[PDB]
Amino acid sequence: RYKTKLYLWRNLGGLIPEDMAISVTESITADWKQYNDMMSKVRNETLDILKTNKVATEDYIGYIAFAEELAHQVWKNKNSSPDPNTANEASKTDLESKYSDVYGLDVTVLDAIYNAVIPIIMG
Ligand SMILES: CCCCCCCCO[C@@H]1O[C@H](CO)[C@@H](O)[C@H](O)[C@H]1O
Repeated sequence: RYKTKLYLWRNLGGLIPEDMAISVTESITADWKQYNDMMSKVRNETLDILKTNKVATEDYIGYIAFAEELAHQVWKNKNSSPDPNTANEASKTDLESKYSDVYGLDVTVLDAIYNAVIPIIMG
């Protein structure tokens, strides 16, 4: 008899501790800041490479787009891959083919970008 109401204790809803909730939002904050810092590094280092190589301004979108697609594939390798290092070199090959074949981009300039983007995403 007294047992009937005791079941209601099991699944009863209640308040969420503020400190635990703040922990959730602080990790999200950390997420977009780390994202932005990584993005600014990749962008700024690519820009330096392009300046150094006296790349035409019409080709900036091509090289920037390359650096970004490479950085994204490298992030995926770091996470999903049991051997990120092997998949990175394969991503390099894949994207360098794509961007020189389709967009006429210079592979020695793409190699420079690669060497900048890798430590940014891996470290
Ligand atoms: C391990 C998680 C179990 C903790 C459940 C109790 C948390 C709810 O507890 C309540 O949280 C409110 C918001 O912080 C405060 O206003 C109350 O003083 C606090 O007792």
